[PDB]
Amino acid sequence: MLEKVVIANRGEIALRILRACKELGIKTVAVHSTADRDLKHVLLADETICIGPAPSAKSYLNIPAIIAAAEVTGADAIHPGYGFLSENADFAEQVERSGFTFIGPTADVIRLMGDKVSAIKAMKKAGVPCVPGSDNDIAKNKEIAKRIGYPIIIKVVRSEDALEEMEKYLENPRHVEIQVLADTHGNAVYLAERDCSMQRRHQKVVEEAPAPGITEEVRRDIGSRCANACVEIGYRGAGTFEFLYENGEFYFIEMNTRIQVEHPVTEMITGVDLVKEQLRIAAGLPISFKQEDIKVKGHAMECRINAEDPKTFLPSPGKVNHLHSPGGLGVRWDSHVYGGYTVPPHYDSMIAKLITYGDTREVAIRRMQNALSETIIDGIKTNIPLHELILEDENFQKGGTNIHYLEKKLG
Amino acid sequence: MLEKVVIANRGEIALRILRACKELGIKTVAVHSTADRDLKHVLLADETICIGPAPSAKSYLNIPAIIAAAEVTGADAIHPGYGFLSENADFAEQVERSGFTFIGPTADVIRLMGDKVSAIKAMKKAGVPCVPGSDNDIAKNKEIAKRIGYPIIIKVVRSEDALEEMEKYLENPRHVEIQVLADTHGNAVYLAERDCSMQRRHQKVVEEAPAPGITEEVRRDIGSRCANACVEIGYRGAGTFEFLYENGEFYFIEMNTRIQVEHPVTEMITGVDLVKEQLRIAAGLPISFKQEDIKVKGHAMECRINAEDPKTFLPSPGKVNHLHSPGGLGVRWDSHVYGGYTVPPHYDSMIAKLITYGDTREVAIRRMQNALSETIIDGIKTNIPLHELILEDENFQKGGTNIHYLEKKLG
Repeated sequence: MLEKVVIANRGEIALRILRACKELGIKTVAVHSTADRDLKHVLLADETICIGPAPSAKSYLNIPAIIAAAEVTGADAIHPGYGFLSENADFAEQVERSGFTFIGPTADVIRLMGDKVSAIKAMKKAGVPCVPGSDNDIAKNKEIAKRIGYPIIIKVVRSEDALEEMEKYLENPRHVEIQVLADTHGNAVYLAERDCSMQRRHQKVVEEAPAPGITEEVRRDIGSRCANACVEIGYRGAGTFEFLYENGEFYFIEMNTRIQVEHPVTEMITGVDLVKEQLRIAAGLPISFKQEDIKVKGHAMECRINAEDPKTFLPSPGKVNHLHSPGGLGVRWDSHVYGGYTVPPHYDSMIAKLITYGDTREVAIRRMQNALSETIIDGIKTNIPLHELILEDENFQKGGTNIHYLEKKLG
Repeated sequence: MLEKVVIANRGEIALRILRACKELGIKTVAVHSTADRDLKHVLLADETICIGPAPSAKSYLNIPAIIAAAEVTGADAIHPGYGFLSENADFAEQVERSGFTFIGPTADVIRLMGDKVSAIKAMKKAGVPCVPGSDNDIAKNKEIAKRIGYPIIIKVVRSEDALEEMEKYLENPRHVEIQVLADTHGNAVYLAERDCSMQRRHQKVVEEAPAPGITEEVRRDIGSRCANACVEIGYRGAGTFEFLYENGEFYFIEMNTRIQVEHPVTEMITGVDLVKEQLRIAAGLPISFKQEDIKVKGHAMECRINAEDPKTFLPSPGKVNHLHSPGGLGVRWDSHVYGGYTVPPHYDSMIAKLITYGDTREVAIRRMQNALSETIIDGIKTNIPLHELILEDENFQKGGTNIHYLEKKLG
């Protein structure tokens, strides 16, 4: 089975992956750019290989160099984390053709769900609810616009005298997404859902689980459709079905065929280790539990702590002169940052994920607020003040705010 | 109810208490010595009051100064943490006589269980199993020694020709202790048990929960005896019944009428917040759950990280130039220490409690091992190397090692 894994990523997720590997007794190979020699996980890894200069294009997206790292170290498998090459089918193809195990889905499946149109077709076939849509003549597309109902969106049109160069545009939906696992033994489970509606420019800021308002009955319906879809398309590994959720109905928008940034909130409420399940599934093992073993308990929240100006959102690279990370009951800290570490300019601005858990949503929120106040990151700016503004927002406290709320609120 | 609490303690437990207070919206008053002005919880507290110079005798054991802090701030209650004045009945008496709520048991009960002899009498009456014992004439005490069976121990005698100036001496018992809560509504629950057998000079080093080998059936018997004992003696608050456990039988040795250092392992396996329950019980509320709501899930471990030489055990006070604390799934960090903090000489050597949780004992242990390797405390010596030696000990990994094992092993 898996004895040595190349961690084809960086920052917090690479550390997350390294931790799962070490727990399972799996040797680690940290591939890194010249700028990431000081990454925590690189310093912790069993073997390190520099795969290029600082720019992503030349390092973490360098398909030949990463595969060569797998070859010279005699690794068995490659974990792509999220972002970078994790949903690149050519990379997954290349990895399997070179005789290594890609920790994720098969290339064919990545490519199927890598194209918005062919994804939606596969989902509709599978019985997963989709945005009503078109499924270049004037009267025709005026007819389909009319059937679907304005406003629509060519890929936003609000009237038919402006139909120009579809599917239903939902004005005020939430972002509710379903976590799944599928294995090579024909099993597929759903691990409740996450609400990630607090976004700026479609980039998530705060996530939570479960999603407020979602009953178990609704959870089992939309969840089982997602599990069956996994089986129909021959899915393998961890994945997320993302939906727009409005007036009680779900509408598919994307499957992330990979682990997601916000996976920890789901871990907290179900007791599942999603990265370990990834590794076990990749090695050929079945999912370590059955659907009936999964019971949502309590509530969890995640704040993405970024090195950026909290109003301006301009990155804030630099040396962290002092880090103090929070702790105590119900507080989890996923971060590669350490006192004296320099946050580089070349990649994303995420420096930590602060995750809280409580027996209720109210407790998870208060716990997040107290954890944030204890947190100190000196030397650079962070978005902690933004998190604090969100958490004390009366509408957020009520719950169920839609995907446009944050931008609206910041005005 | 409780609106303002004086935290009559320091270091990690004072921070633990402050966190629980803040979650409940309770104002905090940090009483501190002149040496503890820089304690994390002091820096976080709503109000601070210096109660004396560095020596404990003059500050944290200064009964009049602590009560005066409660008075001038208009506090409602005083939480004594563990150690210091937490099991001092005169202090509890004084606190209640001055009109403040003591967060713990009544004075009369503290004093009852504050005397080994009267404690054992109350336990025997209650139906809690005790060490067979005497319950100054020669032939008499030779007779009782004979009844009890050598070896015995005057408070160690192995033969009767050496009977000189009792109870059964257990050669190789484990330390297994039962967590309880009792409230002012007549309820008392038990929260499974902890094994704290890894000790040096009777000072605990590693704790775990549940205790290996203990069946649920055995748990319910010894647990329910402990709960009933609570009711019989009119117990209030959190408390622990400590037992020596050998060849399948429990023998009472002490009740700690207070919160315990190692409470977090129990929190991890039951989902209970023990410090919050303390505060709620003190305010007059019932325990927030029933016995039937408590189900042991998974396994947890705690390592007491001390500023001391790992072989020599001599304290190692000094400036922490760099702290890096571990995290990730199943890792909890309870500590007041921060980068740049100076560990003083005047108090205990504990600087952090590293707590791990997993679905099994094996996972909790591996998780602890990985967390310890990530942990960096530069500028002073710690006992981390000792923890690492314990965790990789084949006997510890099997589980069930007795209270003498650690000292034996270190030879």
